[PDB]
Amino acid sequence: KGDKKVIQHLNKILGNELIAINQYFLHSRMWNDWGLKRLGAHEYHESIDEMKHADKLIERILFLEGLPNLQDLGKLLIGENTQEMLQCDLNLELKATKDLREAIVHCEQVHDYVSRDLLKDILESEEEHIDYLETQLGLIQKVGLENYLQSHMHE
Amino acid sequence: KGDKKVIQHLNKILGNELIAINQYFLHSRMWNDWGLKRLGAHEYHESIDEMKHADKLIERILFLEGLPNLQDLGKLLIGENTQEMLQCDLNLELKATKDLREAIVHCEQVHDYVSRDLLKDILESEEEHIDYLETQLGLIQKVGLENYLQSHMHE
Amino acid sequence: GDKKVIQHLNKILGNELIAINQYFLHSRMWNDWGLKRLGAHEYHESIDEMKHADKLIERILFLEGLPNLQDLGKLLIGENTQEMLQCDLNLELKATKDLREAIVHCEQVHDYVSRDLLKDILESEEEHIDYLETQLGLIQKVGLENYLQSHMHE
Amino acid sequence: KGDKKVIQHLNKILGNELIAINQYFLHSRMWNDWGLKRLGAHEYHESIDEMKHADKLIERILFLEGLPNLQDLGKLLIGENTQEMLQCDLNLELKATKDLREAIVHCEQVHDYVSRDLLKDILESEEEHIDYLETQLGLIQKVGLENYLQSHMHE
Amino acid sequence: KGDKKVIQHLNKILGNELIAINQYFLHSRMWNDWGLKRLGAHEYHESIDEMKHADKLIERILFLEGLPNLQDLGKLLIGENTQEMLQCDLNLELKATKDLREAIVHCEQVHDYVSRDLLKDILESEEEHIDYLETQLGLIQKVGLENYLQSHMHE
Amino acid sequence: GDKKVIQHLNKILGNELIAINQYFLHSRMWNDWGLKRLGAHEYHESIDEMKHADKLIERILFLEGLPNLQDLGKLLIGENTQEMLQCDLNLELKATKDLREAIVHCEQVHDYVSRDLLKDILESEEEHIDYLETQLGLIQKVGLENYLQSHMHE
Amino acid sequence: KGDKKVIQHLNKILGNELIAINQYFLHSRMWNDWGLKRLGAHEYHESIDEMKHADKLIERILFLEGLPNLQDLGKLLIGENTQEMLQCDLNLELKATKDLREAIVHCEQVHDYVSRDLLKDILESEEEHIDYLETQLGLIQKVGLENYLQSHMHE
Ligand code: HEM
Ligand code: HEM
Ligand code: HEM
Ligand SMILES: [Fe+2]
Ligand SMILES: [Fe+2]
Ligand SMILES: [Fe+2]
Ligand SMILES: [Fe+2]
Ligand SMILES: [Fe+2]
Ligand SMILES: [Fe+2]
Ligand SMILES: [Fe+2]
Ligand SMILES: [Fe+2]
Ligand SMILES: [Fe+2]
Ligand SMILES: [Fe+2]
Ligand SMILES: [Fe+2]
Ligand SMILES: [Fe+2]
Ligand SMILES: [Fe+2]
Ligand SMILES: [Fe+2]
Ligand SMILES: [Fe+2]
Ligand SMILES: [Fe+2]
Ligand SMILES: [Fe+2]
Ligand SMILES: [Fe+2]
Ligand SMILES: [Fe+2]
Ligand SMILES: [Fe+2]
Ligand SMILES: [Fe+2]
Ligand SMILES: [Fe+2]
Ligand SMILES: [Fe+2]
Ligand SMILES: [Fe+2]
Ligand SMILES: [Fe+2]
Ligand SMILES: [Fe+2]
Ligand SMILES: [Fe+2]
Ligand SMILES: [Fe+2]
Ligand SMILES: [Fe+2]
Ligand SMILES: [Fe+2]
Ligand SMILES: [K+]
Repeated sequence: KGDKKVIQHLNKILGNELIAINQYFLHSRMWNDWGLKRLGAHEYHESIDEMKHADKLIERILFLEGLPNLQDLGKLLIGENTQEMLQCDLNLELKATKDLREAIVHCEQVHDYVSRDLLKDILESEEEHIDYLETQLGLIQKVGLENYLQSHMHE
Repeated sequence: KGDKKVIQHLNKILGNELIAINQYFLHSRMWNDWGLKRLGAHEYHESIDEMKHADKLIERILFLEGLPNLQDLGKLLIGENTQEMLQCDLNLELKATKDLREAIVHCEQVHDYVSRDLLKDILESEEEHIDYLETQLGLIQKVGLENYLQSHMHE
Repeated sequence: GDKKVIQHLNKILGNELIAINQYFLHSRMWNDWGLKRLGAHEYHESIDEMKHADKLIERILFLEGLPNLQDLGKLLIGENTQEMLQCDLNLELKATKDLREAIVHCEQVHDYVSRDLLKDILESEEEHIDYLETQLGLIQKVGLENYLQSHMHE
Repeated sequence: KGDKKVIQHLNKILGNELIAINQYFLHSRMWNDWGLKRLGAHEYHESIDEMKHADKLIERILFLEGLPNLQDLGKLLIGENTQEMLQCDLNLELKATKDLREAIVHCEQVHDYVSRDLLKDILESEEEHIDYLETQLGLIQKVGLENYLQSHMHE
Repeated sequence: KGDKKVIQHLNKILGNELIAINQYFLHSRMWNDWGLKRLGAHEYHESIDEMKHADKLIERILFLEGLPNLQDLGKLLIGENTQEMLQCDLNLELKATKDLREAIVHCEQVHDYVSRDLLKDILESEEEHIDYLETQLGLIQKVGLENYLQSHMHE
Repeated sequence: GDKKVIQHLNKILGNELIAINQYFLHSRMWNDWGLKRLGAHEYHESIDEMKHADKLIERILFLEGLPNLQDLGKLLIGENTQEMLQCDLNLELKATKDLREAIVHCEQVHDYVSRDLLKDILESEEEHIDYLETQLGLIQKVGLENYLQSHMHE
Repeated sequence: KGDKKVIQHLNKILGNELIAINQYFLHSRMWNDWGLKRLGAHEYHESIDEMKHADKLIERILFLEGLPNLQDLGKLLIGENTQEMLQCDLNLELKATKDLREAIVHCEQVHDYVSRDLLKDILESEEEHIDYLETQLGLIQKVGLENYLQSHMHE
């Protein structure tokens, strides 16, 4: 039996994963639909990463005797072109990261160091997502948008 | 976009790494030159470890949007014989480790748990290095210097 | 070892030290920017100079000198790809100039084994210079954006 | 032995092979030098094709008890940028093809059907070179000079 | 950008390579045509050697920002029988080797050590060519002409 | 072939021939004492010099001179391992000095291929010198008995 | 402690091995230099065999507590053409064989049966050398000098 405020945080984090999963899945398919297959494939793997984050959160919530909340789906940020799509993912990650850090503070406070550890490993992974996303946005500026999309057409 | 003092702490640690890379590479080659090829190889391994520490710090700094400092090289503690060389390496590692604990404190205070994780990984490895060095100096007292060196002539 | 040979060899060593750190930082800068093929090529240049330094350090010790790894000259760090290449080029041209003077001096005291070491390093520095001048040249011919594009993925 | 006029024709064709060898090898090496390595390698291949054409003409001429002329080297057409280099190669090929068709007419007239066959193989291969070259000058127009060159940087 | 006088020397060494390629290639095929195929294969290999020296010289000239001269072809020294053919190659190598020594001296004088090194490699191979050729001429004296040729009929 | 270059090559060859016998005797002296690792290493030095000799012999003949395997100068034979190592070191320092002078002469008459050969030999002699000095330094640092002990078994 | 006179016999045999090693090495390289490579390969094998005999004599002498003499080198018999070379080698082997028989008597006389055995093996090998050398001299008479040298040009 875990602490109630930590379980609530785990659920908040899980809520954030549920959004990211659907948002990235849809963006991946949007990119695939437009023949930008490489963007589509990379986004798809981002989506699978969030699905695994979720899975670990769900196991942890149950082990601590909480109820995993898969019912509440927050606001998807869907873009209409590849540059908005990248910025929408990036805004979602920055929000996920704020929430991860407050959850980690809470775990530390009540000595739930195993939850803390799970949260730190997700955070490292969201920081990599941010890195990738900011880099793509930078590349579009350095190589020009048309060139960037050309380079992400074929796998 | 990370904290200014965290970046500065990472640059400090990076500075300690750069020192260790040069001191250890030089010690390693001095040992090879003397035909103490086992001590040379091991010291070469330590040098490569510190090169890999530097790499990871540089990448973290760049990602947090700081400027990695590879320009400032502190004082190399260069020994004149194997007992001095080991003790000089031990002195540098004890100093790197003190700096690493202070950097970790700050990362925790400002919620940069990914930087902290990197620093902890680096601290764990510096503590192995200290173990290696204290062990050697102890072996010199237990088996005698001439035996110690003889046992480290041939790889 | 002629004391002046050792001094030339420590001077080359000091150039190697600057190139190592300059190229390693430039490599990581390009990786950070997502230009991984430039990043990887530059990392490979950094490694070559680490190897030159190693051989310089072995030869100096053999001739009974003290390798200087304490003094680190000025890094030329660029802030965009063209400037980073030009910095790399400017460092190589300086390095190549010292190597030549060191080779003259080795010949004059008959340290022919030091001459051969340094001529091997020089050959590798001319290769580096060729790579650098070629990338500049290619930026002019294909355009900066296309050049960067073709160095994004490995 | 061979008809004297046929041997002269075979030598004129060899003469054209020797220009092309040298012109194509210099251009290959110019392209490599500029880091256009895909162009370089393809032009090197074209050079080698012509070395093999020379080799067969030399063998045939000696078999017909004629004297192969490798002393007279005509005018190399060297360009100073890639569009000029391709146009120079194409001008040379159109010249070579015209000489080939006239050597073949003459072989037919004097019943030297084996030399005709060798000449026809060479002609088929020059026709492939012409196609390669016209196609490249065409792609320059369709994809733009810069994009064309970009796509022939790396092998 | 290399030394004007160095580039002019490299072009003179190139001129010598271009003469040797054609001369040895013709000699090779004359020997093949006569059924002396071992002599023919060996001379072909010498030909290939020279082509490879040419390629090296061309790359270096282009790297020193010079203009390689494949336009001028000096005088082929062509023999009528195996003894004259070997002697003509030998005459040509000795001239080549004299030019090599002069160019090396010049590279040394202006500190182009990488060009000197290229030219020394070529020189070592030309001295191997001279050794080969002198040895054959000696063997023709020791074993008699007819025996020499008989031993070079089949590969 | 230039006559003074040929006489310089024959002089290098005379040094190689001394080195071969001295090193081979030293090797078998060490094997006979049961210091087999020293013996094996000395044997490998001996073979190196046999290969140096072979190479000089071919060059001398190509240049149309007469190789001299008739004159065999003074072997430096030690009586214990320190002294045997020091004799070899004194022979290498002599050899190296003659090498430098021959190389000077080859350069002055433009025999660059002979110079290349001599410079490869020299590089190898300087490696032999580094092995030798290094073993002598190791006797001082680990003790003569320890050093011998670590060179008993292969 | 070996018998002083056996050790002096052993050193005389070793003296002969050292002359043979140098004489055959040089004749081998003279054959290679002349392009007579099969003669040269075989002579080289002979020189190697004498190097092995010298090796075994050295070990024996040192085991018997004697001083091996590698300082004194007797007269090389060097020839100027292939017939002289072989006859020179033959004169050196007959001289070696006479000294070997005398050492074997001495060994037997003082009961050093292991030395006699080492020398017996050496003798059998010198007799094989003699067979090879007289056989080649015979062959020159039967097939002619020029045919003989022709058959020994290529390996
Ligand atoms: C005196 C300065 C240095 C010397 C002498 C030196 C020498 C070397 C050598 C010999 C190697 C292995 C080369 C090989 O693959 O054969 C190496 C590897 C490496 N170095 Fe350095 N180095 C120096 C400085 C640095 C610095 C400043 C960095 C900065 C991060 C660095 C990062 C690396 C990395 C990432 C590797 C590859 C390690 C691996 O094997 O995974 N080195 N260094
Ligand atoms: C008469 C003029 C020439 C003739 C007849 C000729 C003939 C040949 C032939 C038959 C080959 C082998 C082709 C194969 O792969 O089957 C060859 C290869 C080659 N040629 Fe030429 N060649 C000539 C001139 C040149 C010139 C002027 C160059 C200047 C660089 C050159 C450079 C080369 C090179 C680099 C190769 C590849 C050799 C190797 O790597 O094995 N050739 N040549
Ligand atoms: C005391 C005089 C010498 C002794 C005792 C000696 C002994 C030996 C031995 C034991 C070997 C290894 C043979 C085997 O079993 O394969 C060898 C190889 C060889 N020797 Fe000598 N040798 C002597 C002098 C010479 C001389 C004067 C030369 C002239 C160059 C020479 C040239 C060679 C060469 C080229 C090899 C083959 C090395 C290799 O590539 O492995 N040796 N010698
Ligand atoms: Fe996630
Ligand atoms: Fe909380
Ligand atoms: Fe994420
Ligand atoms: Fe990408
Ligand atoms: Fe497509
Ligand atoms: Fe470290
Ligand atoms: Fe702090
Ligand atoms: Fe450390
Ligand atoms: Fe370098
Ligand atoms: Fe100087
Ligand atoms: Fe460089
Ligand atoms: Fe053709
Ligand atoms: Fe006609
Ligand atoms: Fe063609
Ligand atoms: Fe193409
Ligand atoms: Fe590239
Ligand atoms: Fe050549
Ligand atoms: Fe000149
Ligand atoms: Fe040649
Ligand atoms: Fe036949
Ligand atoms: Fe030697
Ligand atoms: Fe001299
Ligand atoms: Fe040596
Ligand atoms: Fe050892
Ligand atoms: Fe034992
Ligand atoms: Fe023998
Ligand atoms: Fe007797
Ligand atoms: Fe024998
Ligand atoms: Fe035979
Ligand atoms: Fe042959
Ligand atoms: K493009």
